[PDB]
Amino acid sequence: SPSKAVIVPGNGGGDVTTHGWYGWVKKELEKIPGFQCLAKNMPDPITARESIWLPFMETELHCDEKTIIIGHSSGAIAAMRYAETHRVYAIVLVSAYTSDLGDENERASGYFTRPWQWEKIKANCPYIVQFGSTDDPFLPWKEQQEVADRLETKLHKFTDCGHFQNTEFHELITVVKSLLKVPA
Repeated sequence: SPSKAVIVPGNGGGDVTTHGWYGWVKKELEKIPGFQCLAKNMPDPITARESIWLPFMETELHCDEKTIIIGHSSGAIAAMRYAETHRVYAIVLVSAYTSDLGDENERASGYFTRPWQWEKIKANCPYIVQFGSTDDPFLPWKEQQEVADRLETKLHKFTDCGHFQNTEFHELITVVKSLLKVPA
């Protein structure tokens, strides 16, 4: 049974408490009595190196078999790579993709150096929800669709959310509360 949520943000130097919807989602989830949504500024925030983010997820964010991991952009990539070798209660991917997009800073992360272990992810995480938008200025839909197909995600496909940089995200709250089994 899930005990907490963790937000792994996108790359970049924005404070996790105010960038996009992270702080709003944390505050909304923590309205549930006793429920923690961990969201911390990441080490190596610009390059988002796998060798730094994945240990941080294990040691400092305590991501385990009772954790719902909410990963956005680089954090979605990290959550997928994390789940190749870690049991995770559930993963909500926001703006997920599969390759370095030809960008050197994506490449520098190290997430895109070897094949995706899709079957291992699915065995380690039976509950994978995905948000994506066809007007994402950074991601081609093909890459978001590849994630949805390879991981058999519950796909919430939008047309007008871009890279999900807005400040509120009620659809995500509903998803997370469903995963927590909060009754209506």
